[PDB]
Formats: sequence, C-alpha cells, structure tokens
Amino acid sequence: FRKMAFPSGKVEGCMVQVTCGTTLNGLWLDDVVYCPRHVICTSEDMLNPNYEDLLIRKSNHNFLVQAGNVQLRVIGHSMQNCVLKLKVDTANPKTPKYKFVRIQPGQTFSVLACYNGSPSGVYQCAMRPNFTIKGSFLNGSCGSVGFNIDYDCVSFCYMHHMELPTGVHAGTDLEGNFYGPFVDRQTAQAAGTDTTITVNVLAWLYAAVINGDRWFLNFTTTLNDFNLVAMKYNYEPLTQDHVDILGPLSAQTGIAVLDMCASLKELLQNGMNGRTILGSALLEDEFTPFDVVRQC
Amino acid sequence: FRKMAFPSGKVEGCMVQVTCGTTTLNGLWLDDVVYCPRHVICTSEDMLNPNYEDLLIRKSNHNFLVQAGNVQLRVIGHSMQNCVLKLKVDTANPKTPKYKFVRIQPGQTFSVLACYNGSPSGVYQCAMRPNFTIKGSFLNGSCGSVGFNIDYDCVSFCYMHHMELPTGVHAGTDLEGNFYGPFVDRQTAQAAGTDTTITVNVLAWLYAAVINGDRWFLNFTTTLNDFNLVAMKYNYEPLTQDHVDILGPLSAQTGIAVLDMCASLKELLQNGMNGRTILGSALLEDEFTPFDVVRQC
Ligand SMILES: *[C@H](O)[C@H](C[C@@H]1CCNC1=O)NC(=O)[C@H](CC(C)C)NC(=O)OC[C@](C)(O)c1cccc(Cl)c1
Ligand SMILES: *[C@H](O)[C@H](C[C@@H]1CCNC1=O)NC(=O)[C@H](CC(C)C)NC(=O)OC[C@](C)(O)c1cccc(Cl)c1
Ligand SMILES: [Cl-]
Repeated sequence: FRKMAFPSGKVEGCMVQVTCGTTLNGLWLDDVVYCPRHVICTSEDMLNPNYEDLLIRKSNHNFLVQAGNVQLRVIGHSMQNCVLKLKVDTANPKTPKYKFVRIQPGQTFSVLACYNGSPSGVYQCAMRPNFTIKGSFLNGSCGSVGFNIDYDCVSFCYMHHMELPTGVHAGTDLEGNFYGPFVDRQTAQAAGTDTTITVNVLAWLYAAVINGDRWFLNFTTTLNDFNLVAMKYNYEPLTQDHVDILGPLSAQTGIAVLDMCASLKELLQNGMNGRTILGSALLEDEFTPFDVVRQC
Repeated sequence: FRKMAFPSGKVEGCMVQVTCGTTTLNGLWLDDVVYCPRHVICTSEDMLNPNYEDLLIRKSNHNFLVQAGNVQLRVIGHSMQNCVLKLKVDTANPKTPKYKFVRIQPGQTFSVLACYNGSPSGVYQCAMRPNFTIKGSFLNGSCGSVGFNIDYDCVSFCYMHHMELPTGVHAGTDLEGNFYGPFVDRQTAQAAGTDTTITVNVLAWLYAAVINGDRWFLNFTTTLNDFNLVAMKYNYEPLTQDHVDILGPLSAQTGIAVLDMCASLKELLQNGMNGRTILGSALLEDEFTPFDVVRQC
C-alpha cells in the first residue's frame, strides 16, 4: 500500500510556459491558458500589488507563452479572481475531457509539479482542514496544478500560487478563488491551527488490516465518546456521514467503524509502543476512504 | 519534501493489454515489439512448476491478442528472452519515447506506473532493496507494469513486474527478462535474503532535512571506519569513499562534511529519535538517493 498519484499524461499535454518580464506555468485548455495573475508582478510589485492597475499597463505582447518549442500568440487577456486567462490563437489539440471543481478539505489530489512549463514530478496531496497543502514546490512552480481523474475526465482542483512562512502552500481553484483566507501578496499570513483528518486515518487503518497489519485491533466506543477523545488530540470530529463513507471498508474487513474508532482511541491514548502500521511510525491522514478502495 | 515520481505520460503511451488464453496482463510496446512476462502463457495449473519452453511451443502468433486501447495489433512473431516474451507486431508504436533498457543497482530508485488491462491506474516511487525486492502496490493483473527513470526526454526502463513473494514484497526483472535477485517465475517457496538499510540514502535524506530547516539532530565527528563499525551493528550498508564522493554535492550545499553527518547518524542510531521527527518522519528514511534529494532540492 503506497501513496499513489494518478497517471499524469493527460495533464502533461496541457502545461505551458508563461513569462512576463518572472516566469511560471500555465494550463492550456482549448484556446485558453490559465495561470496565476502575479506573473504580471515585478520583484517589487509583490509586496502589495494593485492587480487591476498592473494588468492595464500590460499588453498581450508582454505575455510570452511557450508550448514546448512552439511559441503561442496571445490575442486576449482577462482577470478572474486571482487567475489570468490568456486567450490564444490555437486550441490545445491535446485537450482532455475536463472539469473545474472546488474540492473540500480532507480530500486528496495529485499534483504535477512543473518548472518552466515542463513537468518534473507527480505526487499525491491532501487539502488540509486549514486549506493549506504540504507540498514540494520551488520557485517557478506557480501554475502547477492539482487534479483527480474520474472516468476519462480530468477534474482540475488546484493551481499553486504561494508558500506561507510555515513552509506549507496555498493556492486557488481554477476560477482563481483561494482555498482558505490567503491573498496573493507577499505579506505575513496565518494559516489556522491544522487538525488531523480523522475519517482518513480510519481509512488508512482499514488499509492496514487489508494488508495484514492487525495488531492494533481490540474494546469499543460511541461516536460521541470517541469525539471527546478526538478533541483532546486535535483530531477532526467524526460525523455519521464519515461512518457511512467508511462503510465499504468496514464490509470488506468485517470490522465495524465504531470498533475501528475504539482501536484508534487506544492508539491515540497509549501511543504506538514502537510498533508500526504499514511501515509508518506515525498515523497517516492523507488517504481518503475513496483512495483506499481505488487502490485495493 | 516528498516521495516524488516522474511524470508518466511517456510510459502511458507504451502500455498495452496482452491476452493468451485466459491469462491477461500488461505489455510494453516500443517500436514494433511488445515486451511482457512469459507467464502470460501459463494456465492456473501451470504456475506451480512451468516448463516455459514446452508451454510456448504450443502457442502460435494468433494465440496472442495484443490491444492498444481500442486498436488490435497483429502479432507476426514471438520469442522468449529469459523470463520475458517479445512479440513482434505489425505496427511500430508512434508514441515510442526515446528509451534505453537498464539494469539498476540495489539502492537506486525508480517510478512505477501500475497498470491493469493495459490501462494506467497510478504512479509511485520505489527503491530496489539491497535484497533485490521492492515494496510496491501491485494487485492481480498488474504484471507487466514497468519501472523507469526519466532523464531529459529519455525513458530508462529498469523493471517489469512478475510476482509477489509470500512476505508481501515484490520481485521482477529488467527488460531483458533477468530477475533482480535469486527469484524464479514459479509459485514455489522463495526467500528474499536479509535486507539492509541503504546508508548513503539515509545520509542524503539527513542532508535534505538540513536543507529544509530540520537541524535538531546535528552535533561531534567520527572516522569512516568508526562509523562503519556502528553501521554493521545496526544492519546498515557499509559506507564507502565512493558514497562519500556521491554525497559531495549535498555536503557542499550545506557546508556539513559527510563525516560530520555520519557522527550525527551514529548518535541517531545509538540513541534513537526520542519521539522527535525529521522531515515529519518518525523513522529514518532510506529510499531517497542523493540524486533524488538534489532533483527535488
Ligand atoms: C511561484 O512559482 C512562487 C512559488 C513559491 C516560492 C518558493 N516556494 C513556493 O512555493 N510563488 C511566489 O513567488 C509568491 C508570489 C506572491 C503571492 C505575489 N510569493 C511567495 O510564495 O512568497 C514566499 C515567502 C517568501 O515564503 C513569503 C514571504 C512573505 C510573505 C508570504 Cl505570505 C510568503
Ligand atoms: C501478475 O499480474 C501477478 C502479480 C502478483 C499477484 C498478486 N500480487 C502480485 O504482485 N503475478 C503472479 O501471479 C505470479 C505468476 C508466477 C510467477 C508464474 N505469481 C505470484 O505472484 O505468486 C504470488 C503468491 C500467490 O503469493 C505465491 C504463492 C506461492 C509461492 C510464491 Cl513464490 C508466491
Ligand atoms: Cl514514519
């Protein structure tokens, strides 16, 4: 059982290079290139930009868009929230079937980390409860995207904009609305206290049982009792909707959700005694119940 | 800092479905040849102890249905090389990337594109253990999935998946059909040797930690021979001077001499981690190569 990203081919054919004076990545879908609007900023402009004013000073010819060894001509620009939409003369012949979606906290997605419009790596991320993500992003990584693949449809959910001072990351949906309270300006910004995605830890405990790791099973508890424990350890409260979402794994394993919660209560209170679970010494909360099923 | 796979697009365009009788698995379509595991020609019963030559003689080209998406490829020739089957087909793959076949060394990493019925489902990074197993995520039907590195635009294929051992780890071949390790493609008892920790990789990960701000474990110094006596105690690979030189880039990026990083690692091994973490891990990680640490950092 591994942290597994979706295959990235469909998204690789959509990645392009966008330069204004400052280079980053764009997403080329049909005749539109989506990218973060702060590409129109200088080193100095980033302390507190007036984006509307800044964009007026810019002409299409100030936008160097490259798809591989071919330069694309921009014939129109517009600002939607924190993204720039650059209409180009050519529709992407590699455009997959796609949708834009705004994901919920606790959900996961694959990130295609890109630099200078070229993919360098792919990895699975979770949208944290505080609407950050714990990525691996260097300078130039802005405009890299996060996505899920359902059927043959690519559901784009994330475009990368910034690192916070904690070393975590923040970005928008593909309509340019930030996840969380963040703004695309280089001033101090606080992410809330984070929490552990309880439903995901349980999904991962089920993945452990499915793979032979069973030592942590035992006792029982009620949903309201477990939550009082969860609050102590900074775990998200578990709702009945979460129990139902875990149903499939419960049925594969014969282990009732509230029984697994009992085991998780013991692990939180008593720790791991030095044992491991699927080779990890910590509890993992970036697998959804969906991710575990998809894998097994 | 994360476990990061290569983009899989180039390998996705090479995956096909290979069917022989009731068995179906994945094959790799490069130019006009499809590579796949030879046990595709085995029935349920044959797998205890197949005579692959005898089994393959019973097969003709038309017994091999190869599907690239909705396109059927016609097989015009077949041959066995070690534990892989090479099916010559009528069409060269127009999506063939620049590629090489390589046999990786233990301790090296690669990306796996896990596939079923010739369709990719996921991508993840693996390490070739010192005992020539890998800790993968493979289900039934995943055979013929491949492992690779990408340098520039060249795809270096290094692994094809064949089997799970009963301990749950995985084994397979290079693209010339030679197993990594002592394994054979038969369902009889098979032991992997004692594994060991890839010391140079743990050091590289400690460098990645320092690069990323995690410094609490730094300290003392030691000799290469002194550190190795500890390494031997803790089932760690011995550190050679070639390993020191390979870490040179990270030593220079951080100003920390390799032998100083070794001193800190001895302390971590002798005293454990006291419940602290390093890059968010409560264990020492040994599946990032120096190359992997650089590429990311
Ligand atoms: C776009 O590729 C780039 C990628 C990040 C920089 C390094 N690691 C990254 O993930 N993003 C930016 O350059 C961005 C532009 C702003 C939003 C207009 N700035 C940024 O991320 O600053 C990072 C820093 C230095 O940590 C910081 C400093 C001061 C205030 C904040 Cl909120 C953040
Ligand atoms: C090919 O898709 C398939 C992949 C494995 C099945 C489950 N997880 C896998 O990675 N490989 C095989 O089916 C392989 C075929 C042989 C080599 C001819 N057999 C196999 O993997 O054996 C696994 C098993 C059942 O655990 C076993 C049983 C007895 C002895 C051994 Cl060495 C292995
Ligand atoms: Cl861990």
